[PDB]
Amino acid sequence: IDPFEMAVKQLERAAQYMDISEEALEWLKKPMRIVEVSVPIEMDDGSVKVFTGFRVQHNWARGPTKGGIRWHPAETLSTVKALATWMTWKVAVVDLPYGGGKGGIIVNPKELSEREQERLARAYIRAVYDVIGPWTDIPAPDVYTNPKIMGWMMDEYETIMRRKGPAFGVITGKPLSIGGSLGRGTATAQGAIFTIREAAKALGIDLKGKKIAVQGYGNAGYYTAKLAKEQLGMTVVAVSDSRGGIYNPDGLDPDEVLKWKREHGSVKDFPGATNITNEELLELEVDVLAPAAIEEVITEKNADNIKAKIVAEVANGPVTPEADDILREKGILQIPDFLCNAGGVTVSYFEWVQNINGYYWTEEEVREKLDKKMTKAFWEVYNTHKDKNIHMRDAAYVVAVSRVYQAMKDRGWVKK
Ligand SMILES: NC(=O)c1ccc[n+]([C@@H]2O[C@H](COP(=O)([O-])OP(=O)(O)OC[C@H]3O[C@@H](n4cnc5c(N)ncnc54)[C@H](OP(=O)(O)O)[C@@H]3O)[C@@H](O)[C@H]2O)c1
Repeated sequence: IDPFEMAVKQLERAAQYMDISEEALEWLKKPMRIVEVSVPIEMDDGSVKVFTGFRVQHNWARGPTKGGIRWHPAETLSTVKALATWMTWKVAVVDLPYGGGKGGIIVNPKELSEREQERLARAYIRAVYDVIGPWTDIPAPDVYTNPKIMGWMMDEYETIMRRKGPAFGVITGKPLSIGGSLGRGTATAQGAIFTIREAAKALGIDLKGKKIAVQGYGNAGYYTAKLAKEQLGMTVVAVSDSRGGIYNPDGLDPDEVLKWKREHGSVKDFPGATNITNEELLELEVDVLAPAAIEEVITEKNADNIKAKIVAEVANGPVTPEADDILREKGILQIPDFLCNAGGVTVSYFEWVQNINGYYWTEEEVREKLDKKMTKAFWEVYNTHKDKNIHMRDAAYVVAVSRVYQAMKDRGWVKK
């Protein structure tokens, strides 16, 4: 209830800033397809247990739906619907020929063995084959899913389809040995770095030697901090895990920080540096701020203390709308959540193109194409933000929903 209602409220807020017909808004409120299936597997003890799987294709006007799969024991149908709703305009803003999709299974993979995980993935594919495909619905990695599981899923889809078409293209995020694409690990970070560089160029500020404060030191956060450090010439000054944050004015090299975290389970007490909580970490005076951690991290309470000129929210909605408004009134250029982390879905689209075309690119071509796509999308959103004189999230939403609306009108779905 809560996630889908939040998503539809955000869609209404975005739509009231532009001229969109009521019928189109009502159509976009309801996802096109919802598939709730029972996924049965045989456990290692011999018993047969059935889980509940959801596959929501929110829209496919612009093209085949693209959406991730989450294996976590809490999400429900409404959560998957809201995430597919987000995926729709996340692929729309990047100007991809994709619709919005999402997948999930109510399951806790912590206690599932490797054989059990493989059986669950294969049975999920067997259940949802009738509504997925290379040209209809492309699954993507998400929470608690890895390239191994979706290599298994692609194998099952190939077995069912009898190798009639491009099986490798049914699912993305696959291992490089079987249908994989270069740059998948660094996709989100690369997209975020491209967006930060474009925002800096828009603001006319040089990034040579500037300061970046990154909250959240996961895979995406670490790669963002590193890619900033070398590519942007930026001085990394803040990285935080779930335990605490690390500060040093002179600069941090993410490699040894990651080694320390892997050695002792956390980055706490890094040599030659001070320990600061994430709450005061968001209060640093830097040039770039990157929240790459738990969502709704910047709230209305601490929004007044934010001083970074450019903030790029890698995480999914880590800034509350009120805090977003307070950052807007402070002259702070803020990259939308679904535009900053769109590198992952853009690289997944590139992987799908490689699979369907039968031609595999090098990391150089993938990086160049991701750079071009990010630049074009960001500057389209930036021009919209100046033209309509509304916040950057709303500009990105307007661009994405306008693209989806135009796709619907061209297909004849909506006559208004
Ligand atoms: N075939 C393949 O290519 C393949 C297969 C398997 C794995 N992999 C790779 O192996 C990795 C698996 O690990 P992961 O991606 O799950 O790592 P992660 O989520 O970034 O974090 C590692 C673990 O630490 C916890 N954690 C959460 N937030 C954290 C933070 N800020 N700092 C430190 N720890 C935190 C997480 O559990 P909680 O959040 O619940 O505390 C998680 O289980 C993947 O990134 C994937 O690329 C690849």
